[PDB]
Amino acid sequence: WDIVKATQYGIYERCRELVEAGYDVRQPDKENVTLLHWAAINNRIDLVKYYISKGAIVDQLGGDLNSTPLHWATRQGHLSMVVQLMKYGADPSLIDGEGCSCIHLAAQFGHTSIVAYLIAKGQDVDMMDQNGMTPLMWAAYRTHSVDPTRLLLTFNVSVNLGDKYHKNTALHWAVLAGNTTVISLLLEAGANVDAQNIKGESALDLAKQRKNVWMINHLQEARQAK
Amino acid sequence: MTHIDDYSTWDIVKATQYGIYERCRELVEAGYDVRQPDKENVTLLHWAAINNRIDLVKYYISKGAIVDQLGGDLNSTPLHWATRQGHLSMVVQLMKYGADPSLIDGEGCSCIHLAAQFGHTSIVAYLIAKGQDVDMMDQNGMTPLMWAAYRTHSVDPTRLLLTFNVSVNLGDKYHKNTALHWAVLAGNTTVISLLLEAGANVDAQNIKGESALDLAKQRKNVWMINHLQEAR
Amino acid sequence: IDDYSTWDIVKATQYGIYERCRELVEAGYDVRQPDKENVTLLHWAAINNRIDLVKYYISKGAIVDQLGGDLNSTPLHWATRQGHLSMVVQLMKYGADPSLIDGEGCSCIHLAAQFGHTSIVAYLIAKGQDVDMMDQNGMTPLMWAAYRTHSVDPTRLLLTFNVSVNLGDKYHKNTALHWAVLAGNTTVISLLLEAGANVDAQNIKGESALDLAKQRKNVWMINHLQE
Amino acid sequence: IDDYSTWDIVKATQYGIYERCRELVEAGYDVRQPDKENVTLLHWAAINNRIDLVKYYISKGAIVDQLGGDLNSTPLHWATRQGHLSMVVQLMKYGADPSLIDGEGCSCIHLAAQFGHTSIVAYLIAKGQDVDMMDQNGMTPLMWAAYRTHSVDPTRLLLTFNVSVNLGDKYHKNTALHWAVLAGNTTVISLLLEAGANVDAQNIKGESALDLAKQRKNVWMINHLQE
Amino acid sequence: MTHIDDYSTWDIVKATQYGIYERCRELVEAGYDVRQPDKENVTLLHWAAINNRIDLVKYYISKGAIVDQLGGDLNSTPLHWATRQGHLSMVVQLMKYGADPSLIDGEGCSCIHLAAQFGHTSIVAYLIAKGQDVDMMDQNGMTPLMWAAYRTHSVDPTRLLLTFNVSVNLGDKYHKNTALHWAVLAGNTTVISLLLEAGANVDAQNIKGESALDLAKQRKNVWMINHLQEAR
Amino acid sequence: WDIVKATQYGIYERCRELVEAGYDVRQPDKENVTLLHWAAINNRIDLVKYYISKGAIVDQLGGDLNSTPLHWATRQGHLSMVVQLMKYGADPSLIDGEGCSCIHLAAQFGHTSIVAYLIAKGQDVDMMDQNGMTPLMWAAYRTHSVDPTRLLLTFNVSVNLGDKYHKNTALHWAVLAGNTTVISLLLEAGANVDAQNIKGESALDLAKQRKNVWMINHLQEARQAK
Repeated sequence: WDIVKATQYGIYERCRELVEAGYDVRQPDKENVTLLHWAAINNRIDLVKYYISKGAIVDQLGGDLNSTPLHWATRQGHLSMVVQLMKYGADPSLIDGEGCSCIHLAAQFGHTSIVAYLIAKGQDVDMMDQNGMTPLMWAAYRTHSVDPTRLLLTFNVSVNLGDKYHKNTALHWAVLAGNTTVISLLLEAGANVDAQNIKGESALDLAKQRKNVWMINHLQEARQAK
Repeated sequence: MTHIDDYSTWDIVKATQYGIYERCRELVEAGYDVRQPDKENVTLLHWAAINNRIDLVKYYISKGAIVDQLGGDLNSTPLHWATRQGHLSMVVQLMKYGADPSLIDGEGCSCIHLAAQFGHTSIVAYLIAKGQDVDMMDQNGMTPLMWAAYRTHSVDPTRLLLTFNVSVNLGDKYHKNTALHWAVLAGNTTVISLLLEAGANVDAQNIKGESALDLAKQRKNVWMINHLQEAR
Repeated sequence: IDDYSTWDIVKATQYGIYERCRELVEAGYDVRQPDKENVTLLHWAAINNRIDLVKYYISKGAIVDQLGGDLNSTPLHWATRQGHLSMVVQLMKYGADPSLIDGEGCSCIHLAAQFGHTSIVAYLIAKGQDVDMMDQNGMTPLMWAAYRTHSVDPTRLLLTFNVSVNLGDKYHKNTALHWAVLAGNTTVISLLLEAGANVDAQNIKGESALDLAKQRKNVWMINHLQE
Repeated sequence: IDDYSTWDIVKATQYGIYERCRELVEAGYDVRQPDKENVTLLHWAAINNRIDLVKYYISKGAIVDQLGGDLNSTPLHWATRQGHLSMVVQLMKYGADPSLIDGEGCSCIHLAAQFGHTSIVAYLIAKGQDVDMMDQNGMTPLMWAAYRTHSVDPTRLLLTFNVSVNLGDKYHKNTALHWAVLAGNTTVISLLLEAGANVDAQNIKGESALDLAKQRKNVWMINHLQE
Repeated sequence: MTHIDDYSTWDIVKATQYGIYERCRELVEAGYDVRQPDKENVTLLHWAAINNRIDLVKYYISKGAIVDQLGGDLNSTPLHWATRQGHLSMVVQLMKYGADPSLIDGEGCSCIHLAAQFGHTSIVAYLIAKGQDVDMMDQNGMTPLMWAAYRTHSVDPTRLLLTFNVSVNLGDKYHKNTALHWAVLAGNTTVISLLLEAGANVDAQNIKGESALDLAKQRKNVWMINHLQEAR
Repeated sequence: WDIVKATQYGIYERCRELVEAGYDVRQPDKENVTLLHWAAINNRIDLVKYYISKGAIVDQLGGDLNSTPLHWATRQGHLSMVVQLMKYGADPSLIDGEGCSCIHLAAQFGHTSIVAYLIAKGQDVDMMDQNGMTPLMWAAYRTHSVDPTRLLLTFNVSVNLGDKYHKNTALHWAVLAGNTTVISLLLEAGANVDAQNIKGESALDLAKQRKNVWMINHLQEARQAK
């Protein structure tokens, strides 16, 4: 196959053949994606080492959303690839076309093991992406599961931060997404039920709007406990 | 939060296992010593950890619980239990309180070895990120790679371990069996494939002069015999 | 959460899903019918602070002081234990008798005292309850708090209601001061001493309070009780 | 901290340094003497929950209901505002009259109501205070809570004490429901409605409650009041 | 916590400046709009920030306060005020809430420039650590180094700035005066010494063809004249 | 002077002269201290760059307490030197002879600006040193000032952790040191007044032992608020 397909499919020998034949590892395709992006998103550990040894730019931006290879690996959820790229100096704090850094991508796609690894390596657990969203907010809005929310709360995130543009706290986002699993976790961690967003709505107002009695009762009870 | 059972009759151990915070706090308030282990010598902290009760773990510790208290049949710490069970958040929490993942359980294993043998890949990565030696040899002379090779018939955690800077050809302190030998002995074809690709020396001999190949032949496993043969 | 509109009456009651509870009772569920554990809907409503369900269930014939649970307690006993003041007030406003006794010989004031529910202790006493009222254990509200609450209140409150400090229970015949010591409650010790507690008073076992402090070897105690 | 053994009587009182306070009063400081702000030591002791100093100062001649501060209030008014139940109980146990009025026409129950102090509201009512008692503003405990407390209580509690929901103050002649709306208190609105509040009742200005909801354009309100 | 004054008569602004949490919460509870600015168009958030009232800042934000609301005579944000005053903890807190340090105040300056001109070295370092460009030119055409050279007659923050990868010979967008020129114009001998040691081009001319030396001579400052002369 | 003194006194030209003359920059002195340690502790920025360019080992352990040059700079409180060494790859998490990493050294000596820089660069705010102490505990025990305690609390540290060996929380340590300034900050941040250390003493027990009425009242009041 062509080098791109060989990379995507992980045919090591074939890639090494074309490269030695003269192919430039920095040569992007039509959509401006580099071989390292394809290797990263497909978890081709050996190919990543090889291409980088051949001069591949580790954090080269590419794709319709100007993302780095590590951004792609994080989205796909390849823990081993995240480790590998970071070993070669990939910077997880870099921002992609959607305004997200690796920690936000890990949180919105529920890749709990990657969230843990990134935090253990120094990533700011309260980091706001360019959309004004923190990892906790993304988890509350996108992951209807105990993790990664539980993990993030264990790392002691700021539970009551409101996103930069809508001032929606993680609790606001959980109510808006009908994420009941996360609501309980947030309330137990001290989420402020009366904090108001830019429209003057508290998470409780949102619960009532949604007409969810279980939510209304829990939020009211949390207030009484606060 | 919501009372869905009559806990006024539940004993401390049961309320801990089920995570009934309020009932545990009550019994401790009544005068129960959080350091008092049950018949099996298990502490409330062990029960809370293996059941992933994060809030209770913090409460018990504030009340006097010994963080790395050894207990149970296997003489292990609450962190060892949390690791075996695979509760990443509990591992994170206990380590925050100072629980030491390098401690040895009653079977000679530290946390990284337990995580490896029970295939808890995310915990293996977290522990390494926190400073644990990827090549740490336990008291059985086994490294995490060896444990994965002998007990995890799957791609991970072997692939993750190999991704870090692991020494593929180390032999265990006693038998001098490499990860490759253990894979053969376990009939773990999945890992054998990963090790060979990683450069495992097919001719490495243990103290019996046996190489990984010699063990494959002795087992008469055609699959293994040819794979290693082609590998070399 | 996962569609509470299909939850059984007991669960709907516990979580306060009013309309689901009304719907099921109207459809035929008797509000007096106990569950497997022998607990009535009123018990579950009271402990979960479901004021609305409490009014509704009682209006349906629910027995207010119906005894239930392993400890044979009334819904009020349950509300008192959890520290729900508004519920204690509501139940009582419906004929709930706080003087009743549970499977432990304790009344509401004793329960409110041993669980540190100060606001309830104050309400019950203002409603009539005797500050020195003893349970079937000879224990007084002061003895309980001194023995179970490591904090200024309810103790300090009780002392305000001019309670007799040197009274002793029946069986063991211990003073609030003896219990405080056994519980290692130095906060209470201070309050009792300033209240004129008898540091030499002996229990029905010979122990003279300070004696227990000695047996406990607690430095703080031995010194303050001595002084 | 920085040697409280040298602090003046007012500061020692505020921080509860008992021995320093006793020392200074015995040395000649009159406990009735007000400070620059015209506040007495009893006021400072009450608001800072200094139960011990309260007993001591009163035993020294301190005037219990002495009016002080810009708002001309008594020590009990201060305790009530801060929500110190044990203090309210203690003061009253010394002749403190909760029915007195401060520089705003408010009594203790009105203060406890507007500041959301449920446990105190319950105590005062059980001690005699009239649930419908109106202040020099014609405001009732229900109107205040409905207007100042965005929570189930004290409102829900008051409703339990069978308070008249359709009563209106003097001046403005507003119902607890009108105030609740103006305050944007949807939690209270619900409680009042279920209590049988008059959604059509008009104020001394013509406003018919729902009217204000319309003027407020609040979607939630307009719908629930309508229904 | 301890009531040491009668706050029942204090207005929201005063209680904010003094950090009387309970009294502020009360007034807001009574119906005060936290977004309502005073006569000078200053918001309660500005007052809380410049007075280092961390707890109030969080409370006001939860109540609806606009984090980067511009206000005051100089049309600045609460973060700008906190930066000018030099409250590192408040800068940290506001940035956690999303306050943007790159925003411009009514005098064309961003936070890094304010920190530099008022000599708040710790804040300069924190902002750079958080991603602010050490060479960021404000709307007056001034970099942090230039501001330090023109306004801080001290070793820091110039030494710290020079420690990062700052471009010593950039000229301001309008006058083309380098940090060296500004130091001369300010008679800041302390900084002149630091710049020369750092490699500042003594012959760099501004748009008037004047070099740092030319300005020293025009000022007839013997000290400066000889120092720069010996430097070149 | 000799090269050591020239380094300590910052005589650049003189050091460069001796080095070019043949002196090995890795040559330690009697106490096993390297030229980089002397340059670091004396804030000699230029000399640090120079010695590293000549092969100096950045994190070389030295001195009676086996510390790195960055450890020395942190102790002395040189923010510029901390920045410089970290720029050259110095690892602040390394442990010195006393079991401390840079963040603990920064906290115990009250170097607030360095604590902030280290955290901004990824250091774990709850990091326990080998003595079982966190930065917050060291600040509570050693710094009788608002900072760095206030700063640490802003970064959302775990307020109730007990040290590994004595189980003393930051609040216990503050009481033991008679650090009233810090006590108020900790209580406001939710410090647990009843948490017990290994001897079964709560911070309140310690306050009573100390016979400090101001402390006793504040801790008791905090309990009532909790």
